[PDB]
Amino acid sequence: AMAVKVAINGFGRIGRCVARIILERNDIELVAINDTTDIELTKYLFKYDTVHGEFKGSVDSEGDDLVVNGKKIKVFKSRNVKDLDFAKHGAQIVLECTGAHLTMAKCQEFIDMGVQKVIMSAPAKDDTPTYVLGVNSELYKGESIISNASCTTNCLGPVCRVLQDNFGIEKGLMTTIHAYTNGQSIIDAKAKDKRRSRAAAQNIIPTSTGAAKAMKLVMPELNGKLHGQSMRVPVIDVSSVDLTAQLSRKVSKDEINEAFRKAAATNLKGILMVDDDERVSSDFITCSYGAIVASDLTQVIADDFIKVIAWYDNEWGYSSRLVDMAVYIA
Amino acid sequence: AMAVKVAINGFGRIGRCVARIILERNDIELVAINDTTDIELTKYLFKYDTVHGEFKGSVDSEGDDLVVNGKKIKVFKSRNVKDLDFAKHGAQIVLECTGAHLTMAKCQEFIDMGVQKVIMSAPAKDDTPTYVLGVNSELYKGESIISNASCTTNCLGPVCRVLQDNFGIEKGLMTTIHAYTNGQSIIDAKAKDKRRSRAAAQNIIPTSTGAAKAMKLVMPELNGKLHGQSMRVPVIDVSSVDLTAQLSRKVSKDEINEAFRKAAATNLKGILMVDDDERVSSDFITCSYGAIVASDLTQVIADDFIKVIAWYDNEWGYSSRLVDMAVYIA
Amino acid sequence: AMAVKVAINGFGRIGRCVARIILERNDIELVAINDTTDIELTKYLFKYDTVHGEFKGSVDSEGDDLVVNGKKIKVFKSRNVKDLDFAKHGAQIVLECTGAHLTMAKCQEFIDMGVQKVIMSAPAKDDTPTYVLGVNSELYKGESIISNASCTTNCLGPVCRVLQDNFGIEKGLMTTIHAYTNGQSIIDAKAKDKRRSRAAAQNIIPTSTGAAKAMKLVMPELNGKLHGQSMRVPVIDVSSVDLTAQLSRKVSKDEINEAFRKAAATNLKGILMVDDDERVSSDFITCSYGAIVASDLTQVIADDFIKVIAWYDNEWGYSSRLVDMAVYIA
Amino acid sequence: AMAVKVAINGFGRIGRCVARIILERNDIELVAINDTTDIELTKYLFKYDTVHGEFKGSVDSEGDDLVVNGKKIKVFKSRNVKDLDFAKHGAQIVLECTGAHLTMAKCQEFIDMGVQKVIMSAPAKDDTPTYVLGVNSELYKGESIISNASCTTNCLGPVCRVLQDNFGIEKGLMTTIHAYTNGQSIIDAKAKDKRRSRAAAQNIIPTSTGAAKAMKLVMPELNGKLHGQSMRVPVIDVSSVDLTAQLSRKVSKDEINEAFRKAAATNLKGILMVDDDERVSSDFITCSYGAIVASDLTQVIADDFIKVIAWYDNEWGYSSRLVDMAVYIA
Ligand SMILES: NC(=O)c1ccc[n+]([C@@H]2O[C@H](COP(=O)([O-])OP(=O)(O)OC[C@H]3O[C@@H](n4cnc5c(N)ncnc54)[C@H](OP(=O)(O)O)[C@@H]3O)[C@@H](O)[C@H]2O)c1
Ligand SMILES: NC(=O)c1ccc[n+]([C@@H]2O[C@H](COP(=O)([O-])OP(=O)(O)OC[C@H]3O[C@@H](n4cnc5c(N)ncnc54)[C@H](OP(=O)(O)O)[C@@H]3O)[C@@H](O)[C@H]2O)c1
Ligand SMILES: NC(=O)c1ccc[n+]([C@@H]2O[C@H](COP(=O)([O-])OP(=O)(O)OC[C@H]3O[C@@H](n4cnc5c(N)ncnc54)[C@H](OP(=O)(O)O)[C@@H]3O)[C@@H](O)[C@H]2O)c1
Ligand SMILES: NC(=O)c1ccc[n+]([C@@H]2O[C@H](COP(=O)([O-])OP(=O)(O)OC[C@H]3O[C@@H](n4cnc5c(N)ncnc54)[C@H](OP(=O)(O)O)[C@@H]3O)[C@@H](O)[C@H]2O)c1
Ligand code: NA
Ligand code: NA
Ligand code: NA
Ligand code: NA
Ligand code: NA
Ligand code: NA
Ligand code: NA
Ligand code: NA
Repeated sequence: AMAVKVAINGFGRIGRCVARIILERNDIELVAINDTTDIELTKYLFKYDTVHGEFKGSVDSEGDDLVVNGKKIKVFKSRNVKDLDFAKHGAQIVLECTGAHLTMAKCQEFIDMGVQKVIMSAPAKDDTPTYVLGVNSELYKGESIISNASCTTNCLGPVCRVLQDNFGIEKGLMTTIHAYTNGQSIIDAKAKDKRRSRAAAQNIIPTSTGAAKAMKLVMPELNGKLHGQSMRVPVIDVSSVDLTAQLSRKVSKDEINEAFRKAAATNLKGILMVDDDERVSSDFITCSYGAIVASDLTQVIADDFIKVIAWYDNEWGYSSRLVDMAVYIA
Repeated sequence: AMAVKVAINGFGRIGRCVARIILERNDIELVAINDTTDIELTKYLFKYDTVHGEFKGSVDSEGDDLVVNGKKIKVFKSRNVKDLDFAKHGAQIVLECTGAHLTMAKCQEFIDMGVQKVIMSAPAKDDTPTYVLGVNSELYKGESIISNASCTTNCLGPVCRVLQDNFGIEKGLMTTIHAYTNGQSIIDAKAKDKRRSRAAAQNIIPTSTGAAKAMKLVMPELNGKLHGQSMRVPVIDVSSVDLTAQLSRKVSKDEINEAFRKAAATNLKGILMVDDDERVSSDFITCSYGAIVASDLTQVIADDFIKVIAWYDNEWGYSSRLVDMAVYIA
Repeated sequence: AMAVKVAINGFGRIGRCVARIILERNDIELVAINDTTDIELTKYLFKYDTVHGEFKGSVDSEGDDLVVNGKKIKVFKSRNVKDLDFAKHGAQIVLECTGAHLTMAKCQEFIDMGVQKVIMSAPAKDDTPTYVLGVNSELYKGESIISNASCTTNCLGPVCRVLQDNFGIEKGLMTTIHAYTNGQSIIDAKAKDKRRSRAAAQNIIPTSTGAAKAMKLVMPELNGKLHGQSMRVPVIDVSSVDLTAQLSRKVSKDEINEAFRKAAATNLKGILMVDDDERVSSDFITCSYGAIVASDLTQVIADDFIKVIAWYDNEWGYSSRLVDMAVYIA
Repeated sequence: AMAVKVAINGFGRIGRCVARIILERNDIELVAINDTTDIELTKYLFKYDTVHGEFKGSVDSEGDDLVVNGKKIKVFKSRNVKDLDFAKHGAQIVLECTGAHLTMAKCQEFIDMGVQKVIMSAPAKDDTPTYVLGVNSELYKGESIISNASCTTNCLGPVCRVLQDNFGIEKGLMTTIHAYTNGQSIIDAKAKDKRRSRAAAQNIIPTSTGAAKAMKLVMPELNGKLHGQSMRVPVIDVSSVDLTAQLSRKVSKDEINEAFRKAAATNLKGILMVDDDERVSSDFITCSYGAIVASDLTQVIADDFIKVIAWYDNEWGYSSRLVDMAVYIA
């Protein structure tokens, strides 16, 4: 296969993580980006990163192109999909990382201008088909617009895949302890709701997520069986899924941990891993696994009532899945 | 009743919170403290607090006495209970806030020197009787040495009391998102185990707690039915209990929230309250309630599988219970 | 005097601090506010504050009015000064706390609609007269539009007043270690320049300030003699001025500290104080002094080369000066 | 030259940074360490680092040896220099990183047991000769016990070298904005003085440093001409020197920046660099330069009164100098 050619719409945390990941691999090539910023600021943000460290390599411009380690990348700056002829620079797949385009209606214009496939970097706001690697990726039907779901779906999903396949999930509730993100306020200031208005680096902030209820999209046998919620805490990156569930049969802790290690070695290779070293959140910064189960934190009480704790780099793991998904569907 | 006279052994976060709470009430009087610090540093730490703000009032010394708003308080500085004649300064109850004395054997010397009652500010390391206000305080038998359990027991306990009395708990697992505390490291440095060695203000740190399994001490019907664990996050104070449980019957969200509001108004007055305002952690700094249930975060799936989220000021709520317990047993 | 009636345009950190300060005093009355938020969010942000704690008292609405402890306050929600008939609700002075209106041209519409006086909550972007209490407030000429300068001017200004009056300033450079503020990013994301794009709670961020060069506006004898700069650090509130200067004559540390204590007791009463207790930043949260000189940090080398360190609550001290200035010019 | 063989006494932040730096170079070899920890915790802390990331490579034990990428390193665990036969494992130089041994008297026992040279990882508490690379390293006389001074000396020193050589320093005062370190408290708790007792991740904390006054040890022409102080802020690593000085003649900003760039390219190659990219603190995590002058922050007022801002990774820059110094004196 020729390396699939892709464009990135939206050069934020996910956009720039995706770009770095594409530049480390030989089976995918970045030809264009779009962000509503001047080129001096694009270069600076790409080169220097508080979380993932300095990009090793030259980051130059000339004058509508990023030049990264000598390779030219076209840079657009328009809010309007009309002005983004990504296909004209060779793009086969657009990675949609703006947060602005989460319906087929708003992504169809890319296809109409000659892009073959669009992948949303977030849950769809309509009935756009949703795919998650290792969970329902085997069912892909060649659709030209898909959702890759959320960072949380790409941790919780693989965990559920293993539990459902080995044991059976009767019901479950999930909390995520989640790193703060953009569109949380630095100081108490107006936002879309009360709790999101409060200072993110000095509070525990309850925040809603549809990630659990929406598992029906990628595992329909879990329709009506899972819900959950989030607690935003003062870390800049890395999060955990805390899944509490009732399984269809009696299990032990060891049996659960062994099922995860067996998937880590086979069907979820590269996607789920198991931590036997007692790491903390910062150890998973720039980790490409979507789920890291902390084996020592696995609990079972009264035969069938379990807790599983899985880390995810909400930036780097999800970005790693977006890039895997572009390579998979090409 | 004459105001019960008490001494505080250990003038740390709990010791100093307890002292401030005693100085705001007329039914308890502080006569002595002990801490292995010089008197200049005792005054400074008591007067200024990063979390709970400046003490309003005069904080002076003369020269073995704190003088707080004109009232003289004896200050000892010895690690050894032998040198602490608290009873000689009128103390009826010792609040044991050192972390050093969590067995009847190590507290008996206080009784032997004329103290009437000792209350441990932590779970006992032996079979010392444990009491929690609103949970099993009605069963107190006049024992002269007791444990008031942990900050977590004084949030989770009252929550369980309500769930058990209205609905029946079949089984449950708990996560606490907990503020960092003393004897967590500022930077990666050796501690009693791996995870406790890691920088507390820049990581999510899984940490063990016996608080759930130990609920059998205060609610024996929950023997073998609860376990749980902790995630230390970068907040200086205030924590949450996240309880996931299977109840003995079908319930709704509204029914659970109404049971909490009914206890808040009756048997758990002053102990449990319900938040209907969508507060965040910093809103509960210096809150005297041991449990604040966030009503909007209450979840039920598949009839009987529930999640309840309750805040607690791990410093001020527990300290408020220690002071209530001293007044109650006097 | 009747209590001067004021309106607040812009209900952010400064707007809400100003409002709380007005509600604690009997010589000024708040009749109206404006902020582009729904009334539910206005109430929540006013009631709960991560930094300054819960407002003690009832915060209700009915339905275009905040009702605070029973007193009705009109709430507008328009970006356009055209729609803000503050004078119709009795306002004599508008406190301009939006950041949007820092020229006489943009504030004249308030006067044209019957407001007597406007005070900008920031340095003017034109030649609008600037006044700072204790510095050049004695020179006020009855102007109907003024600037109260910046939080930094209201710390550095009073410090310079004392140094200039006792000793003579030949030249000086200033660094401020400054709390993060709104319009700093939570995560690395595009902003008006490179450094402002970087995560505020995980970096030391050099940031420009005109506060030193602009001292000529309030002390013309310092024209061309001072410049300085800022380092934003991860604290939510409270900052320091670090002034390094060459004085016109030889001085000692004691002589400098005594000059500050003498101004604290006389001409800068309520404005500058001296800390002899070795406090840290969080001790000055909700402090109404514009400058708190840390006496133990005062340095002199080689006769005439000095350093002075002064704290300021960048929110509460400046807000306290805005309210003092409204009362002073009424 | 054979690669000089060294041992590390004290495996904390400096000890472990030094070890990682030694394992990346071919001109120095690590044969032994000492730390009062069990071997499981030594491995974990070496392998995982909140600040500098995961060690790339195998970290094993057998059973009194770290095995790092296949190479055996002896591990002692004794507080007493008596039990540390580093020379028996081939060590020529001991890097003294405990903080416990800062006099010739306390380091002489190493020489007496066959070590050729000891380097203190901190300023000496006696008249032990002090050397700093690029500053007075050319004057080394073969002394077998030296101090490498402090992290701050290894930033401020090189900056002064350039200013003194090009312009002449008449006098100067310095502030450092410094990352928190071990032996600062996580929560308000007793420490050696008042300010060090206060919570390090939620305050700006004034802290004393002898680094400026002590410049006379490495540049005697600066005897009595410099003093300074520190402000600890909530960052886990990386600090800045803010030097304010009066030079012997008139200079411009450009002239100062050009003098630094010229030293960066010649006599201070590898030691001082100049930032022309507007980086923030986290960009210098794991930076080996002892001084990074931020060229855009250089200020001059009234001919001869200057400010210079220089970053340093207080861990990695100093550690890089310790390793350079061991190679230089071998
Ligand atoms: N943990 C995570 O961060 C994470 C993980 C997985 C999924 N996601 C999802 O990924 C998406 C991006 O999140 P993020 O964290 O990368 O946010 P971000 O850092 O704010 O990135 C979004 C970027 O898109 C730009 N943008 C917005 N609308 C645009 C438009 N119409 N045309 C062009 N550029 C536009 C933004 O500029 P402006 O700021 O000026 O609007 C910004 O640079 C969202 O859908 C988010 O939910 C986030
Ligand atoms: N969230 C909370 O903080 C919280 C809540 C509920 C329960 N607790 C429990 O309350 C107790 C105290 O916790 P804390 O957070 O207040 O800790 P802390 O701030 O470290 O306070 C403990 C204090 O006791 C002193 N001390 C220790 N051993 C002593 C002895 N033998 N004699 C005299 N003084 C002694 C310590 O001095 P040294 O530092 O020199 O040893 C320190 O000042 C522990 O049992 C803890 O588990 C904590
Ligand atoms: N340390 C400090 O915070 C400090 C100290 C002294 C001086 N100041 C100055 O005080 C002013 C406010 O600062 P702040 O920290 O309070 O910022 P803030 O919290 O962002 O407050 C500004 C508020 O004004 C609103 N607003 C903006 N433009 C408006 C308009 N045209 N009409 C109505 N409302 C409008 C904003 O809504 P939107 O967010 O939607 O625009 C926001 O609620 C600035 O001039 C600032 O430089 C700040
Ligand atoms: N920014 C920086 O961190 C920095 C920069 C330059 C210079 N330094 C200097 O470098 C030295 C170490 O600082 P650090 O930050 O690495 O501190 P650290 O992380 O606390 O490391 C010190 C280590 O030495 C151990 N230790 C102490 N006394 C010992 C003894 N007698 N024998 C054996 N091991 C002993 C400690 O164990 P215990 O904790 O049990 O005592 C700890 O592991 C100090 O002199 C410091 O001032 C620090
Ligand atoms: Na590539
Ligand atoms: Na927020
Ligand atoms: Na009392
Ligand atoms: Na820790
Ligand atoms: Na009033
Ligand atoms: Na910023
Ligand atoms: Na080596
Ligand atoms: Na400290």
